[PDB]
Amino acid sequence: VLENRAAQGNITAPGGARRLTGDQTAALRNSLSDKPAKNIILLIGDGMGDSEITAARNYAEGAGGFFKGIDALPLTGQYTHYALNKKTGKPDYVTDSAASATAWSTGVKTYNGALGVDIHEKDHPTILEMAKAAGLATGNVSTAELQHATPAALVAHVTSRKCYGPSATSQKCPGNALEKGGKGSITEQLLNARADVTLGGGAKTFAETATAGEWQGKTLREEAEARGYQLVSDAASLNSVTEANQQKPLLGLFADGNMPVRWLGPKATYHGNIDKPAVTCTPNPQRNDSVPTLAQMTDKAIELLSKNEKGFFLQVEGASIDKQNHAANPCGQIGETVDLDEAVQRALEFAKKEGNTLVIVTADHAHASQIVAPDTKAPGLTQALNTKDGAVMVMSYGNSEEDSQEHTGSQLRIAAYGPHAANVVGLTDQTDLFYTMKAALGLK
Amino acid sequence: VLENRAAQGNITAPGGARRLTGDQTAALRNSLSDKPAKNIILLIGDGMGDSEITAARNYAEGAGGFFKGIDALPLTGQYTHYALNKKTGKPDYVTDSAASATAWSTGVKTYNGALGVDIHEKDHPTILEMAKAAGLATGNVSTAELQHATPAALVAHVTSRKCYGPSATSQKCPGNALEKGGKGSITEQLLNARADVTLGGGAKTFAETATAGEWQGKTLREEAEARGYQLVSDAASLNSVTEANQQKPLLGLFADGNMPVRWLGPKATYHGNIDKPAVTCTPNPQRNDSVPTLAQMTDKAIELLSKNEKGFFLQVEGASIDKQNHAANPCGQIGETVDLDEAVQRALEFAKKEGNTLVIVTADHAHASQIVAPDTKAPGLTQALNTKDGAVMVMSYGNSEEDSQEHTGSQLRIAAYGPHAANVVGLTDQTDLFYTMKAALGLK
Ligand SMILES: [Zn+2]
Ligand SMILES: [Zn+2]
Ligand SMILES: [Zn+2]
Ligand SMILES: [Zn+2]
Ligand SMILES: [Zn+2]
Ligand SMILES: [Zn+2]
Repeated sequence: VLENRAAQGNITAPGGARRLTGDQTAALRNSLSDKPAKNIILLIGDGMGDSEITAARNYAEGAGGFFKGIDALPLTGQYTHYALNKKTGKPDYVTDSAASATAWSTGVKTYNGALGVDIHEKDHPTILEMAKAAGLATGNVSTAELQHATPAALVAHVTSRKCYGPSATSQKCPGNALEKGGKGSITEQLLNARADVTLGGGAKTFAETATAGEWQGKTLREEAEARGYQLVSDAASLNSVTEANQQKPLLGLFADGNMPVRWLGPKATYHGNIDKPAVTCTPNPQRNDSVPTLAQMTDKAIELLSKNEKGFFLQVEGASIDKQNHAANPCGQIGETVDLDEAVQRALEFAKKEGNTLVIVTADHAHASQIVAPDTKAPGLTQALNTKDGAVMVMSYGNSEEDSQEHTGSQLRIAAYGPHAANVVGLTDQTDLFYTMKAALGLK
Repeated sequence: VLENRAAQGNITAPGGARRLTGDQTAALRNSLSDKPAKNIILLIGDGMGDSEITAARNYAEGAGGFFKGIDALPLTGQYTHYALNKKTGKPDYVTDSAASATAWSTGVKTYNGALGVDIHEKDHPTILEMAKAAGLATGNVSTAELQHATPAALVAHVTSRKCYGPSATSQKCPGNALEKGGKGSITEQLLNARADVTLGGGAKTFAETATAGEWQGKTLREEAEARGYQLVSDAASLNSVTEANQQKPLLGLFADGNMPVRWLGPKATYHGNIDKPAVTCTPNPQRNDSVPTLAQMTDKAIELLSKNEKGFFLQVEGASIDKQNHAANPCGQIGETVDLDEAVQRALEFAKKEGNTLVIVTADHAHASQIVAPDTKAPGLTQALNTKDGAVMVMSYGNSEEDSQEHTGSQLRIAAYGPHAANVVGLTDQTDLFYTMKAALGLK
């Protein structure tokens, strides 16, 4: 249906602000397919609700603008993502990164903090696992440290998202502690899952020594190398990769912790929309040209995984949308949503040429950021920005007196393109997503 | 495809949180129609963003619940609603009730405070006016005072939403003051528009005397009578009406200002989620049993209007969702969202039976309210509630240090059922809505 949702002309004139060219009915009808998908790409913007897409479009593309990727997905709906209270099993209206990530990769709700386990601490398999078993190639890319909840919730079953490596699993997930007869720390289970392509950051946890098993004394990196993993650390090496399979999986660790953000801008402040000058985001001088971009990572991955005839399952995550949104930093937060949009375009481009791919773009939960009037005297942290329209936009963060703005529970946008995309429409639940992908791929 | 979007069973168990029974593809495909709507019902929730639909579902139906009306609409998407700066013609990221209401009834963007006029102050015809011209019956119901921006924007073209009656038009819209050769105040233009069914509050402005014209010296109420209008002021009278047409138009004034809210509850407070006990909303003891409910007014309207063989156009508004959201009062807000759902149900029930009706449910813009974690130490106004899950939900309002919480610019939900509904899917603009309706009805 869509392709061009930018305003038609002069937004001050009748029908100049319109985004529709004509009637969607027929076109939408010719976008609805129930034939099985061969591949699947799920782009997740951590903490990217509707208020985040809007504020990024307004700034990067202007009010009547249109994201060539994020907004170009025809089928749309809103979905629920509430977590559960571990004890009572009552809903916890505001999920975290882990409970939410677990819900779409597992199909079962859980308490906040849990990775790959229901409230009974019982393990369920992720869609990446079911994928690998069926023969498909699997990929996991993100801009966050690979041990972070979102990329991790596909390759690890643990009791606390804080169990990154050996050192922390023995203390917080004693039962998963390798020594204590457990599957191991997040990193260790990641290394076990052995998805074909895995790119992101978090190289520091791989500096830890395994406490038990066949590779004790050896750091996790050494273990990885020992186990047949190709390890790349920058744009160049990643580009040099010619193949990624079970015999030669790819592992890219491009940062100690999280990969750097693209734009730099001052942190929002109290009465900053009034006491302070409007700001304009400038590129981040810290981020080197050696650190790949989410779109480059997303691109290489599709290239390596597309060689598998059975198909592939890929999950991409723009992580720092969340982190900057926590930090109350409009610029880092917007640069990150733009960055994801590029990744989404690379996906959409392939999905279109191929024809049997199903692309889904959504978020794990809503977040703090709100778009308010220029003259707003708000209690939280505000900041004025110079959008592309030449107008000023004021963003507000007013849900935490703490040094971190919190997520929120508002239902949010879920959009998709491809085979079985109709299952994204209307109201649904984060967990239906698991079942939508399992069935589109034809999994068991 | 819809009908039942409630969690299938046990949310703690795999697939129990799912809302989807099966594959939507075909059901959705058999919902896509481009045949002309014979009628149209537009339900508007003032300030009802996604974060508002959620907090009211969580509380009234529980996090795994589903609004029988608001959530039972198959085709969904998000739409923008930015206003325009009057001077520069640049986008104003956060609209108001008027700029927004003008955009969907007229199809052109405008500055904030404007009803039926573009930024040049030029008048444009509304969809109610274009409907009356074509022979269709017209109705405009709302729980706010009829002079309020949303119901007014369909029958009045003015330069400031503040020009309610003769007295303030001479002041703020002197070029609209009847005396100075203008079309008149909002109330006066409403009395001229003469839609078949008009129900709501704002009976106090009808106590004003006309300054010029045929009926000067008389109250606007008296004029309404003189002009052949049926005046009903309570449910008993409303129920008693048997017909409403151009010869016998209906005018229901159920309150001096706004109709009373349905539920009572304490106003959110600073640190209210921690210094205070969770609250439970109670019905409003003040609301007389004689004041109709939005669903009752929506019901009688559809009854009288559906008698026209050409068809009808009806706009229904759940007004106080916005006002309570401004007031930082979760209970009034939610009761009002619940109030509208019942109206939506009445709408869908008719639409489904008839078969040629298009029902659209949305909001004019986003608002302040946020759902936050229960232990949230927020800088604004918080308040903890006892939901239906027996769980506690914390709501925050942190965008204004003033005594009024502000709207927000986040794109929000637009959902529809019926002929031409596919045009609601994807990203669109508030103004596109105008063209979709105009097209659906076959208006010139
Ligand atoms: Zn998250
Ligand atoms: Zn994340
Ligand atoms: Zn977060
Ligand atoms: Zn409004
Ligand atoms: Zn209103
Ligand atoms: Zn308002």
